[PDB]
Order: sequence, then C-alpha cells, then structure tokens
Amino acid sequence: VVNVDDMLRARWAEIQRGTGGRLGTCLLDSGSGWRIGQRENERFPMCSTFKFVLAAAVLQRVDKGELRLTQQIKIRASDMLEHAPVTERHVGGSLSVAELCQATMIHSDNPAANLLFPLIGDPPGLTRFLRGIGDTKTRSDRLEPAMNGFAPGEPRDTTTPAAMAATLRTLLLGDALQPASRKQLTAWMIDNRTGDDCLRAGLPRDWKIGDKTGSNGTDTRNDIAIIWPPGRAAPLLLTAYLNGATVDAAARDAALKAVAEAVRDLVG
Repeated sequence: VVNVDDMLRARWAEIQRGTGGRLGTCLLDSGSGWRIGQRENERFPMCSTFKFVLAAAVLQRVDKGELRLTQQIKIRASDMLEHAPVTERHVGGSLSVAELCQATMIHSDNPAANLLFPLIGDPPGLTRFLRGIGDTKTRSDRLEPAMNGFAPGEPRDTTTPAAMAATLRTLLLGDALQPASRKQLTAWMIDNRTGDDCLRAGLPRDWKIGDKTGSNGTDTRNDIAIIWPPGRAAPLLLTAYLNGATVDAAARDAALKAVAEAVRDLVG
C-alpha cells in the first residue's frame, strides 16, 4: 500500500504542480541520517540563503583567531542597497562584525553581507570555505544584488537541496565550527525575523525552528531550516527551494508553508 514516504513525496509533487516551476526539497534526519527529497540533486539559485554560509565562513575565521567579532566595519553611503534594516540606520558610522552577521542572518541585511564578504575572501573565498567543509556543489560567485540573477542552466550562486541540507548538518551539528560558533549561528537562525510566512507557518508553536529565507521578488522563494520536533532525539534539517514559480508572492510563501505542513503531518 501507500506508505508515509509515498505520501510525503506526493505532497511535495502536488505543491510543485500547483506553483509551476521547480520545487526542490530535502529532509535530513540528523539522528539517523535518513534522507528524502524532491529534485534534491538539482541546482537552484540560493538568493539570501547564501547568508547562512557566509556567516558560518566568518565564524570559521573567528574560530582560528584570524578575525575579531568586535572589529568595527565602516558603513558608507555607497554601501547602501534596498533592503538594509540594520545597516541603513548606521550610514556614516560603524558596526561590529558580530552585529553585521546578526543583521545579515535575522534581517537578511544586504549591505551587511556585502561588508562581510571581503573578510572571508569574497565569493571565491566563500566557495573555498564550502569545499573545505565537504560541500562539493554549493558555489558563491557574486555579491548582492547581482547574485540573485538566474536562468535555467546558470551555475553561479547555486546550491542543491541535498547539498544544503548536508551543509546545515555539518555547520550546526558537526565539528566544522567550534562550540561557541555553532551555538551563535544556531541562535541567529532561531531569532530570524524574515520567515514568519514560510516553513515556520506550517509548524506547531512548540517546535523549535531556526531558518534563513531567500527570494528574488518575482518567481523564487527559498527557506532552509533546522527543526526540533518535541522530544525527538535529534533535529531535522529541511531545505526548500522554489524557482520559476508562476503563482504570486503570497502563494510562493504558502507553498513553503505547505512543505513544512507535510513534514509536520507525516514525520512528526
């Protein structure tokens, strides 16, 4: 008969049939290593989900004593871009590296990410960081806002659902980062302010979740998360990348809500 894995795959297929485009997902149990997904090895544009790996790259340098979290970085008028909830309030002044990391994580602050990039070697350095932690697929090539560009076959600034789930697991739960850095990165994801209508909207209030969103404003909506169902021995990693959707922005968010509802209903 139809099993729970079948029902999960069918739900993700139905969501994709409704949105148009491609929906890539990966659910990874960090306790057992069990994994299931849709289009999990296909390339998707990251949009702001790259900021998770950028903050991790910054913390890796902190772990080696090569960067100070308290280093003050000047914020200049020429650094400004559209969505800058923290940095736009500090033009002409400065913010610490830790404050920029927080801003790019929890508010998706675009100038904050651009200001952190050179501290880890720019997009080539971020790609080297990813290879160094065992991610062979994800790649960073451009700064904001140009990194959002994507067309079928465009390789730049992409990940796969399964690679990003493994990278969540490595960075949040493995030993690529020192304990203080794993805790700090996890706390930023739990404090995210931009994902209330995405995966979080499909989970009960008692499930702890950290997440990082991305969007291009026209057809792509992504969300990547670490999720603790109450009482479970280990968290789940869940990646969801919706690209080329022909439904409107609210329907794109609601598609990610539905991805999480499927995990809630069938896996918890």
